Amino acid sequence: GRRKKRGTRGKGRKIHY
RNA sequence: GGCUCGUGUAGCUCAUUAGCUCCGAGCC
Repeated sequence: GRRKKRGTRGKGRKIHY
């Protein structure tokens, strides 16, 4: 919720803050 | 193009930290 909230960049590219 | 990769104080679900989109190194 209220946070970076992203995970992947749209193709399993992930986000890892 | 296209994929992987990756916080980019880049968006949506804003409670939920992952799942989709953006695009740079790489080949060219």
